Amino acid sequence: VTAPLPEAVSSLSLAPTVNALDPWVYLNQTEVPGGTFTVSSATQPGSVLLELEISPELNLYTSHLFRMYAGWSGGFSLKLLVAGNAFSAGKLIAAIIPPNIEVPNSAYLLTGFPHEILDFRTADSMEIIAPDIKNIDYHFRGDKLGKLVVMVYSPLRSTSADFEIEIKLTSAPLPDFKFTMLVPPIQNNALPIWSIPQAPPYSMVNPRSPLTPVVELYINSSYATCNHQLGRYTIYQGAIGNSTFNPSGAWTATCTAEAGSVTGHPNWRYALLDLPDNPTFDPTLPPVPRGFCDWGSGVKSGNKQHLVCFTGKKVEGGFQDVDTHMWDYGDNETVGLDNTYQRTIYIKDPSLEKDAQYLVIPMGVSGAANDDTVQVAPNCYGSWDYAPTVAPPLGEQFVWFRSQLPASKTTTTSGVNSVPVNVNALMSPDLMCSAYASGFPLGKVALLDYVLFGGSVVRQFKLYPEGYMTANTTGSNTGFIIPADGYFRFNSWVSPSFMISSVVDLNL
Amino acid sequence: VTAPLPEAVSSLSLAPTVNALDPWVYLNQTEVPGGTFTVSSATQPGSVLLELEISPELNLYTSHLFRMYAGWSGGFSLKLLVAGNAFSAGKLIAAIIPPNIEVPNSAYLLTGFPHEILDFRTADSMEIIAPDIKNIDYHFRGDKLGKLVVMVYSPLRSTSADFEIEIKLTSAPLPDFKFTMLVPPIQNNALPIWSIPQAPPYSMVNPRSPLTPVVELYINSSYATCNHQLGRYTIYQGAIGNSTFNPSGAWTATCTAEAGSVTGHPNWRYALLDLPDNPTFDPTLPPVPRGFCDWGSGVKSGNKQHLVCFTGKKVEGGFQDVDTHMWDYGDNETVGLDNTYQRTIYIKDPSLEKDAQYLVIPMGVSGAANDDTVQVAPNCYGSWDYAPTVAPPLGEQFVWFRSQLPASKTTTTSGVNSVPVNVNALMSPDLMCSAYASGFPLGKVALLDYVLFGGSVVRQFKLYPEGYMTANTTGSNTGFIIPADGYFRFNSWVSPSFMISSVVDLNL
Amino acid sequence: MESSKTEQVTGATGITQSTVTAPLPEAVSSLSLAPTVNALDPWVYLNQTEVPGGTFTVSSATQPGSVLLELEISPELNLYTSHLFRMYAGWSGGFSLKLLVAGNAFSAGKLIAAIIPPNIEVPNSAYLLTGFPHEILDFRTADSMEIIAPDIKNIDYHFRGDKLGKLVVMVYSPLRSTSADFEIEIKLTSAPLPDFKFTMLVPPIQNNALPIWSIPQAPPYSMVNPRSPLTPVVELYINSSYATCNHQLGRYTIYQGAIGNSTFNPSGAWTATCTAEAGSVTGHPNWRYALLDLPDNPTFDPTLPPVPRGFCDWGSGVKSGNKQHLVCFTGKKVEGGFQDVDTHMWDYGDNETVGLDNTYQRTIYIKDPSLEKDAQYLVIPMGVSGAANDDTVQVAPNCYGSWDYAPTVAPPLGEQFVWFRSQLPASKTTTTSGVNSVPVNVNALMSPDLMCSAYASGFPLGKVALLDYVLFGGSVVRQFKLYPEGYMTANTTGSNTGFIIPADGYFRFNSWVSPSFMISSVVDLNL
Repeated sequence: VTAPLPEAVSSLSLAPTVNALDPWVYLNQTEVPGGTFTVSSATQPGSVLLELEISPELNLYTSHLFRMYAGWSGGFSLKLLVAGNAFSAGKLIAAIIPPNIEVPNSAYLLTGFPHEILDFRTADSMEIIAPDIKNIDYHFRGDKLGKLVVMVYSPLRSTSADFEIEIKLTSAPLPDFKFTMLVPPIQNNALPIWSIPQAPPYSMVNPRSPLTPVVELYINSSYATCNHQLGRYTIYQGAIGNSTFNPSGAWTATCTAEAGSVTGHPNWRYALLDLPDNPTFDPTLPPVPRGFCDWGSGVKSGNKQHLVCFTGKKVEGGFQDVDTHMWDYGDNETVGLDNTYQRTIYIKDPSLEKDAQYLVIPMGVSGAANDDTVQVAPNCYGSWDYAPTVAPPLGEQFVWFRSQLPASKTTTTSGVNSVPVNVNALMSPDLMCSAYASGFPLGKVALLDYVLFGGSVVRQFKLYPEGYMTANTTGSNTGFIIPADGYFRFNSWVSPSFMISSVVDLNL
Repeated sequence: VTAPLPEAVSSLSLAPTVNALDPWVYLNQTEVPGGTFTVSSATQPGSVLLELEISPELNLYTSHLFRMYAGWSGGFSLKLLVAGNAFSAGKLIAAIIPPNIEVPNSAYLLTGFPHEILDFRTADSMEIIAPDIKNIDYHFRGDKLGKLVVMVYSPLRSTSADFEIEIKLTSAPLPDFKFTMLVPPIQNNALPIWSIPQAPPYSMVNPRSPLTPVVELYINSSYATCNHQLGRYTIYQGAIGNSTFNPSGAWTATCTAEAGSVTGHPNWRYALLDLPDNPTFDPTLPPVPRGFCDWGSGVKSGNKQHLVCFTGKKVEGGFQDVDTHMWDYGDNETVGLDNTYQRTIYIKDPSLEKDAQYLVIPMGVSGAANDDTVQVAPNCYGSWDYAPTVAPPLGEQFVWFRSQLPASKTTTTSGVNSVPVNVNALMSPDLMCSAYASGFPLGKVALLDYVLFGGSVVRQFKLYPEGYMTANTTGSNTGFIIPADGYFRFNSWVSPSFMISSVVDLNL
Repeated sequence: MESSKTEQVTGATGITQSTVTAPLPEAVSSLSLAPTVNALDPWVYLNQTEVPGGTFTVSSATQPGSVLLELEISPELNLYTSHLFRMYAGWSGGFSLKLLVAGNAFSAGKLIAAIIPPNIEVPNSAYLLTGFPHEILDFRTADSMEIIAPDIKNIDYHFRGDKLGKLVVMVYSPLRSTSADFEIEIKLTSAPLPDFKFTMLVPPIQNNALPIWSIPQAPPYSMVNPRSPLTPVVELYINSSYATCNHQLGRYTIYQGAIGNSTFNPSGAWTATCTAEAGSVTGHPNWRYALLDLPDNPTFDPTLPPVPRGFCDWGSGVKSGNKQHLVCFTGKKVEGGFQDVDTHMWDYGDNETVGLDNTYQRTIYIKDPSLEKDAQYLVIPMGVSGAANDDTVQVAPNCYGSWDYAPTVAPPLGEQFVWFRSQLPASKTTTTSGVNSVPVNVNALMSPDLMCSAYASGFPLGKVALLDYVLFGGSVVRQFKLYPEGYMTANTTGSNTGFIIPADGYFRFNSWVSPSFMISSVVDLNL
């Protein structure tokens, strides 16, 4: 139980230099970065709660020092802090997986590896030593490493009313741990602490509707999944799908008139979007210009709902008599050419001259459209890289950046009368800016504090590396809104299974 | 000779814990952050070329380690590297100033302090021991420290080649250096390295003209000063003047359209801009909406110069009858209000009602306007801490972010016709985003590389903490342009009077 | 770490644990540079006393990462060393701090305490707090934890004004329990360690804050109302609507005394004079302009206040042409005094223009058709007339310029202000006197009489005063918090705009608490 697998001390005889650590980092324990997780009666047996590579990143002092070195060798001593209670009983399993071996799928295969069983009522203060299984006399960064795995063995049950149990891990290098090679401190390790400069949300741009400031943060019950293409960013990859780092700059686009039309009470003329970055229109590149609108207007109701936009005919060094018309994606009454994110569109123009360039500024929606229709985005098909659809873990809801879009009216028959609507974006580039500097620990999620009334009120959100925020809510409702005073603050790294202690009541 | 002042070894009897260093840190020199400067025959006599506090910030490794500790004690060993040649006649002096002693302004007096003298022709490196002068057991953050001062002892009189000589420093702690009292590694000091993202300029927003992508970088020998109020950001105060971090969100504004008029061949009516951030219009706060517009039509023109904006009537839900009209700041007849960047504005709309809300979108410019007129912003008066006018050091020129503004035309009586024009911005918030995460060392400037053709062409700029970039030029031109392919790269920290080695020759 | 002791609870359904820990070793100064080393009474080392601002409550709502307690290691921790320190110039040595936890075997959660060295920022997350030397408790078994807090310094002994280390306490894991109203209570006690010493006896007159503040038993009705002299204070008041105060007369602060335009003699300074400058403004009657005289600011510079010291801040309204006005005595100045003193209507600045409508300046209205040119006149604010009510008088006119006026203040969320009311008599006239005022009430944030005693005994740095208000011979007691900025707040749960509290008086001092402290007593406004 103390030592599932023996730890073999290396002599470091091949290292050009052996760099010793401060004697005092060996003596005191610190919390493991990302070593916190929670167990609930709803957790299913055989589900992985925590997965850690035995690495200098298990401790924040060695994690900070590791930015300065090229090699390392040695194991760690872990200690388990359990906030249990007198009524609940369960059981956990912790195992060591040697490098180059796949992690099992079920608890009963996990027992094949060196392991040991934890019982919730006796687990507190248990000590486990995690050895490092090494090939060379010492490690170079980028090698494959063994890892510790914690899994539910017997589900949590309670005689009285059920309580959650929160687990913490603390660690310290084992006396044989050592570094080597002393390189400049800009290495690729993720820093144990992330510093976020203060920037209120309303100071951030709304990627899915520029020119309208973020009014407030938003949580809705109905919005269970996101399939957007513009507000998607990722720390590992940057802009995803059709996103851009300058939403306002890429908002405007142009299109060329096309032969033909379709049926409608007025006339529905064709157009074809220009693709400066896809001149040949090959299947492997985006069908539409980067940063263009992705609002949806009905699955098939081309006539009930309409997108609206400024449009003007091309002229040397400018455009002429820009005015507001209706438009929409695809030719309608089709699977791949209706409500689809592709380059074919139609415009509500009585007289559209063939093979002429035209402006297209998405502006706002009109007709019977409402915010619910707007959020659903047109579907994407093909081989080009489009942002995957995402959903929050069960029991959590998305947090959106909300913007309000003014309506547009007209006495003259300019062509349209837009309808006021609200716009939501799941992420904004400004918040991600800081993260690129400091990477995320592998497979870990950032827990952020959002404090509003000068410390009086604090909300807790989880920011995933895929680029969305979630909140744990006892209630689920459509109209809940958080103010935008701002001041995000970083709290700690948590396992993706972690459940936020602070709860937001939405039905009330 | 190398140790004019001996080092006193503290017993550290009052330190709760004594934390040792990795022994290999003592045996390796590294460059001193911000220890680079140049000297030439144009250097003024008696000026201090360099002034460094003796602290853990002199070495890359101790600077990174110091973030983990609360106190320190010990001195440093320094080396000077001179890049002169056989024609460089002159001498240099380096001295050690104890705390609370004022630095004199004559090399003759510096010989009183413990010093060392070197010749500009030396190809080796001169070494000097910089001890830790203190009357306390060890140092906390924020104490008064001894300094190293470098000054010209005998001036450069050869004046045959007349080229700049570049000086660098390297350092390593002395064997008696120690730390104390481990703490979590989070501090508010500037990091010695400023890894910048890979974003090219064309993916950055133009503060003075959103909706138009940045198309190139621009140098013009005529623009000797900048008085803008929008693209102004500083490292130590964030947004300055009337600037904002979401220029697109704050582009639009509203006015009330009060009574009155002014003389003109058409009829122009007055209006007052709404000030949500300054509801009561006190003199201490800005007199215009945050980040609205500072294009500066012209010094005195009613029939030749005009700005054109989209405007519409305020109604429930939104705005009605949005179309392009002329407008301008203040009234042309009187001084101090003609072009003054304040509340009162023209509107060219005969059918403009009384005390009714209206929408404004600066859009473009019309008339006889050109690039030069747009470049100069309206004057600012009052006591609302506006952004001051700035100029580059002699021999350097600004580098601007340049964007193209399409013209809007009309074949009917819509009213206005704009003309093509180009808009320049001093700085973009996107570049400054990462700078705030990694602050600037006090009293230093960042030297940046600009890589264009996969490394075949590299330019060098200086980014001042006041928020502008400059380049070293020799020719004389008014239309030099640079591609926006991008990939800014960080080189090092240099003194504000550093002379860049790479020269942009404008005659090509 | 040093030792641990376990005991069985009565009934044998759990245990309690007492521990002694020294997370950071103590370095004992040799005191070789001290001219004299002065010892303490040996019985002072054996007497644990409660630490000022050393109490807080943990409930299920409290979240980890919020700093519940933060104290400097200094002689101010102990009641007797604080009193002794006034006789000495320097000190040296650490303290033993004891955490007392009222836990139970059928709860859950953890607690963390850490020592912060000088000149280090305090983080806001339990994750980072584990970087410091620390200790962790569990609510199921925690009874008392003793911390040997060291005295971290780089000098032989301390003088007044140095930077000192701190103790910080935070929730490590949230509290849980079957009952929804269970909560843990935490308290701190301290005593100097055996190596603590003083040095260099000096006469006992220092600027420190006395550990105990003695409040005279003068009742509120014996105190003056800064914003309405000549009318005694009649009761204390709480209003839910009044969420902020922008007054400039009843403003006093512990450090720099009077604030904005306030004065220590409100009755004396209640009078002012004007010059009756030319010009006029429209109206059904005829209104006149006058410029207030500024004896303290003879040259009208923007640095100094633009109105007479402690003059008047009623507040008439954002716009009131023929609805609301201020009424005052007025009389033309003659040799030896003034003649024909009678009531007239007046207001601040002009009406239409902004920045002068409701603001502090020399310009004021006069309701005098026969106002002689460039002649001095007397002004006694009296009261209000027209459609004015309590709300209009409550909101004072705005302040502009750079004359370091009194900033607007608001209470912490969940708390409400406590005011001093006063019935302003109404003035009626039957003949052609000219004006007719109406009854109205005036509120003041604070009275100089209460703050007068506090100046003698300053507040400990970073602490507020918790006061007891005894009314019916001790049977009924109310709790208020007195902030250094000069206002009182109470904890409320209901919602009412007319809550009244008698003015029997007898203010009493309870203890020093943190600004974020939550009052145990609650005032129900619905009753």
